[PDB]
Amino acid sequence: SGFRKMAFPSGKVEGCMVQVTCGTTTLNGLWLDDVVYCPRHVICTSEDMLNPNYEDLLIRKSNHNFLVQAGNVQLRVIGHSMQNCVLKLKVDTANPKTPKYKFVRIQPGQTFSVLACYNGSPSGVYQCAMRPNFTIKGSFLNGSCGSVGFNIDYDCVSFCYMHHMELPTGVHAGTDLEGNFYGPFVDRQTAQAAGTDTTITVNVLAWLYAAVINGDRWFLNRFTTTLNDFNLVAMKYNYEPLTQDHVDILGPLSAQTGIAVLDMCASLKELLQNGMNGRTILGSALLEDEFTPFDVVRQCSGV
Amino acid sequence: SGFRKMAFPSGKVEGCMVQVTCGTTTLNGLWLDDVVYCPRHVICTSEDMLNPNYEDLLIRKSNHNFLVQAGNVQLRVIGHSMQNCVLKLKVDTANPKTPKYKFVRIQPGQTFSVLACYNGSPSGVYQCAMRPNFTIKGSFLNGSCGSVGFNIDYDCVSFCYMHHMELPTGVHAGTDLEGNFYGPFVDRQTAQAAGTDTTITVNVLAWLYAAVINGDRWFLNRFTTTLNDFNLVAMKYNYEPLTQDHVDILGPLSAQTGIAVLDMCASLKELLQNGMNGRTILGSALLEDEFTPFDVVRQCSGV
Ligand SMILES: *[C@H](O)[C@H](C[C@@H]1CCNC1=O)NC(=O)[C@H](CC(C)C)NC(=O)OCc1cccc(C(F)(F)F)c1
Ligand SMILES: *[C@H](O)[C@H](C[C@@H]1CCNC1=O)NC(=O)[C@H](CC(C)C)NC(=O)OCc1cccc(C(F)(F)F)c1
Ligand code: NA
Ligand code: NA
Repeated sequence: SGFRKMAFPSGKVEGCMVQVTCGTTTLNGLWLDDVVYCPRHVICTSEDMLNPNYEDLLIRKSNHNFLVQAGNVQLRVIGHSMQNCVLKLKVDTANPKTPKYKFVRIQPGQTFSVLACYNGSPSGVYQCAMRPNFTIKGSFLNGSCGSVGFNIDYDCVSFCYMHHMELPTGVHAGTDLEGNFYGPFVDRQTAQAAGTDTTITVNVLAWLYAAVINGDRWFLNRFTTTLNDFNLVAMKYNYEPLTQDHVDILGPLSAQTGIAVLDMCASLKELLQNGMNGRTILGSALLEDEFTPFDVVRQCSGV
Repeated sequence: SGFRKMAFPSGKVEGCMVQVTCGTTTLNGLWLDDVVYCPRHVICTSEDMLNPNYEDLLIRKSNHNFLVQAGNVQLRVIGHSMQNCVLKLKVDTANPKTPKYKFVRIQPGQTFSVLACYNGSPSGVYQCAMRPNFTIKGSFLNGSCGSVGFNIDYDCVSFCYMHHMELPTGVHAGTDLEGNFYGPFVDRQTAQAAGTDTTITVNVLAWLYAAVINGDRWFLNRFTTTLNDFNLVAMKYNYEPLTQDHVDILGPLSAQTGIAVLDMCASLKELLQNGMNGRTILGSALLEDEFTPFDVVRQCSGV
């Protein structure tokens, strides 16, 4: 037993990380087959980054302006193109460590592992949730751009995120691997703000089920509520509305615990109104919303 | 910026995980050069596990009783020996993916990454701190024994933990890679309890420095205190005493922030007496003690 925020093992992605240099800018790239993917802002300069025309910038580049390094071995670039906000550098060697992979775009409320990298070298792994406002709460320093987010399913890596920037509030923004931003953001140094966020209700309920499975029961009660009455409380506390689909996805956890979803919703209602009164749930004194039902089932089915 | 609990990239350890089967018991082993290390309780049966004599149990085994599998490829065992609570199975192939490594024993208050594995296959990575009472707060199901904990330093893996069991409170216990338990525990199914725990004061202070570096300042104040006066408050709240060595290790963080350690200690004193009053620090509503000064410097020096 135990419930811990847990990343996927990063080995399959570590074998894909390279370093991409253009001019005096160095960041990370993702080397799959004979193509390296990286943020297109690597071709910007200190003065371009205010409002650059990337099509003009790329037309003025040649293959020899791109220094790619897989460890010590330099990779020769034989072509370059832009796909939305990602640059694709064709190289003369197919990555022999290329895993089975997909490029997927994820939904707000879903989680993924981030492999934070600097100079093409992995440094750390951690879990992120895509917030309703399309930001993530990461840990990224200068040099981390091109770090990717991913999930793994039966040795197939589904890449869903490439890191591009930090917003003024300290949260992070990036693209899918097609180069399309998550959220209403652009890859330039301007005044950008994330919209207001909300709490991911189905995830909070999944985590309360994780808590029960691990022996935290103090917040339970004999009451049940209705879906419409719960969504009234959700609106007041800036929680997302609970849908019948969410109730269905929580079915397995409700079955394992014998606690109906609308039974657990009554507990959440009371936690929102009364707080915790000095107690904790799974080691937290706040309601946690960054664990999906899948994340919980992954760790709690055996218990 | 940002501060996130972060594991080391797990690739170097993934390449060392195998599956070890003896009888009807399957767990994980660590394959380094031509030796596989795993918990010796793999040679126990359902009735042996109450109070087994492991020396007798191993004398009655032969090499062919041990099924080792590195993925699909079965590894042939050519020798077996016991070192304290770990079994060493000699195999006829040196692991070609063996990293540079050390076996180190860690101290209470220090952290490490855990690569949770089942059937020799890695499933997740997360950070743990060795508690003062020599337990860890992990996430381990049946089949996870033989999963290891490690730190990485310049492509050298320092292995410090192998998982053996779960205590009645749900926390976890294991050995170093020499087979010596952390804490006053034994590898059999009996009545074992962890002693009382305490809070790791130097780690809480390191995390408060991380908070300041990331823009959380609401808990700061103009006051400073003395080391002896702070340790009086530490005793009352079940915190470990602060030593001058701890003050010295926090030197870099105090320099980066301009906040003396005894200045930060006054803030902790007030947090312990007054609580947070509905506010959070780095996304937590509790004082976090599982980040070492090293962990903080790793993520916060660039900010
Ligand atoms: C790419 O490595 C970098 C990643 C940033 C740096 C700090 N944290 C991150 O996530 N991305 C950028 O620097 C990005 C580039 C423009 C889109 C062209 N701009 C950006 O994030 O500016 C915001 C910012 C905030 C704090 C610190 C920095 C600094 F590190 F660049 F100084 C930048
Ligand atoms: C080895 O894979 C296993 C790891 C345990 C199982 C559940 N969580 C863990 O960390 N270790 C044992 O099963 C261990 C073996 C003895 C030392 C010989 N015994 C043990 O942990 O018993 C406690 C326990 C608690 C909850 C659930 C179990 C169960 F999974 F075995 F049923 C065991
Ligand atoms: Na209820
Ligand atoms: Na102070």
